Amino acid sequence: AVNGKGMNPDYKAYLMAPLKKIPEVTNWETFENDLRWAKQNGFYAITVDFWWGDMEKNGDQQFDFSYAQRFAQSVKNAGMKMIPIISTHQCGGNVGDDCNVPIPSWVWNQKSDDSLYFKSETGTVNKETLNPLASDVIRKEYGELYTAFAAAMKPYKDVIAKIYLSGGPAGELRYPSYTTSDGTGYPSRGKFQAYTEFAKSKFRLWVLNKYGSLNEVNKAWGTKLISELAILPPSDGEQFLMNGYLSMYGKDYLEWYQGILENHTKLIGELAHNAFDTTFQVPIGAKIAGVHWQYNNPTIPHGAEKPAGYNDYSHLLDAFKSAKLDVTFTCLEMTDKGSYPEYSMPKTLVQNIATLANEKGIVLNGENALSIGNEEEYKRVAEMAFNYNFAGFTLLRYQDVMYNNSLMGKFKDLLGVTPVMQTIVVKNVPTTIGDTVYITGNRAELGSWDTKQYPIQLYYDSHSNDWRGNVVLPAERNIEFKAFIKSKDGTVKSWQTIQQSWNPVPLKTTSHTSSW
Ligand SMILES: OC[C@H]1O[C@H](O[C@H]2[C@H](O)[C@@H](O)[C@@H](O)O[C@@H]2CO)[C@H](O)[C@@H](O)[C@@H]1O
Ligand SMILES: OC[C@H]1O[C@H](O[C@H]2[C@H](O)[C@@H](O)[C@@H](O)O[C@@H]2CO)[C@H](O)[C@@H](O)[C@@H]1O
Ligand SMILES: OC[C@H]1O[C@H](O[C@H]2[C@H](O)[C@@H](O)[C@@H](O)O[C@@H]2CO)[C@H](O)[C@@H](O)[C@@H]1O
Ligand SMILES: OC[C@H]1O[C@H](O[C@H]2[C@H](O)[C@@H](O)[C@@H](O)O[C@@H]2CO)[C@H](O)[C@@H](O)[C@@H]1O
Ligand SMILES: [Ca+2]
Repeated sequence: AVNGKGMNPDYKAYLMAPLKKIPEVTNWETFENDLRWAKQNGFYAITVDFWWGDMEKNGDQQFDFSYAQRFAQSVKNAGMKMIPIISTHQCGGNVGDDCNVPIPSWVWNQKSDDSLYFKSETGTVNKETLNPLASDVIRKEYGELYTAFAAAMKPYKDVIAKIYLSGGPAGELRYPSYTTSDGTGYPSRGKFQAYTEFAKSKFRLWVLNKYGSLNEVNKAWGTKLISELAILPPSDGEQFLMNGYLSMYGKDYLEWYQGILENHTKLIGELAHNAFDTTFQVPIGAKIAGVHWQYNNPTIPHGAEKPAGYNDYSHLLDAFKSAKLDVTFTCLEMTDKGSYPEYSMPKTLVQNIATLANEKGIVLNGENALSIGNEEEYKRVAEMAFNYNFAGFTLLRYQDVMYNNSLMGKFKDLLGVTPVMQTIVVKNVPTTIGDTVYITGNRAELGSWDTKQYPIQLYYDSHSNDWRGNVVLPAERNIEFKAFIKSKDGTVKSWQTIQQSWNPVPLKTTSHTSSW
């Protein structure tokens, strides 16, 4: 893995449940058998959306957790674990959605203004989720939902491995900047989503709070605004993305815009911890979308990310660390293209996010963005997951592998692995002053024969004069590997004589000793 390390010893594979309720897909008996099958193939738990639209449909405080309880009961029967997603967003309208579950219709009547929803540059209204700007409503509604959910699911605390919060559309912390109705669907540029009167007034107040008066604003932005009412979001999103973002005004606008999502992260994180920490004592997470298109567009750099709310990932992740939430990046199975017209750079994006997450010490999880129908994609996922320290991978979605034995078998082999610590020992290595010994092998957990970025470092044992190290390997999988010497300058000086193998790696910790 990166930095001479190996895969994450806590790695676990998860499976996404269908978007619809199980009884709308199959029966509970078959579902339970499917879970036993998933477990046999390396899956630790199943993640599942519990829709706000289902749990508090009739009215405020009129809860119904009967489906969640019945679902948990079957997970318990199958001897599996589950990861509930408290989905306070609408099901339907997003890529892959095969459902129709809007959030409670009554929630929209708690306000007379336009503080609750989103409005784009061109006026498109979006109601897939509550606008994070309305923190007072979010505090009340999510607070009540989380606490009621916690009380009703207490009897199943033993089958809950983690809890996911929904930070926005599709359960991701972002703005609904790419939708069909707004004409911003992939691979188009996104449109900013802060044009409701409430949003305009909030940005205005934020600007005035920062500088104090209009004169100080004009002096900081180098503008000549005639009055406070002239302080507004970008009138032309495209021109803003072309060069307006480089100005002092642009930096402030994007700081505020992304700032709303950061404050939202801290709010829901606090509500969730206060509601679940004592009862469940399990990790809590949130998701960030992989907006990979228009990444390297020369005319509008990061033209899809900025409108989605992603301007500074480092600053964004600091909000997660502060709120004590683990992060999940929802797009790992893709490769870079970076050509007109998509200017898509998914892999580079994943690498950047993973690097930042590891530096900050934030637990990182991943998912595939679209259904995988080919083994080649599993390999891509494996390379990223096992070389960038991911603690977990969630496969979208249920049916893809449950009804395809060959695919399920390939997932078991490549991703449904149980990590086990093993000791690798290499003797008679002709190292000289300044050399370091590494190992690399055929599988992704071994760096896939890469000697540049992914090799695993070994340590010299001055007492027995050999090189050794405790490395995390995939139990019960066949591996081939070789040790090699790396000079002080970084060049590969020589390789181990014979290629080593472990067929397969044992499930119990032991050691593999070989000679140069
Ligand atoms: O709030 C001030 C001003 O902001 C916007 O104009 C920006 C523009 O969006 C940027 O791309 C760049 O050109 O700087 C401008 C301000 O100097 C709004 O379009 C405008 O209505 C508003 O007054
Ligand atoms: O927020 C939903 C979803 O959006 C993006 O998925 C893209 C996908 O990568 C493209 O290949 C194409 O299908 O358009 C989709 C958007 O509608 C993000 O990549 C993903 O992380 C996110 O879950
Ligand atoms: O069941 C989880 C989640 O799935 C869908 O959103 C996905 C999207 O399809 C993929 O790109 C994935 O990688 O990221 C998103 C979140 O995991 C549904 O649209 C969403 O409502 C649902 O919660
Ligand atoms: O390119 C991947 C390749 O890596 C290893 O081959 C080494 C070989 O072991 C060395 O003796 C020397 O020839 O450099 C090669 C790298 O090009 C693996 O042994 C091999 O199986 C694998 O395909
Ligand atoms: Ca309520």
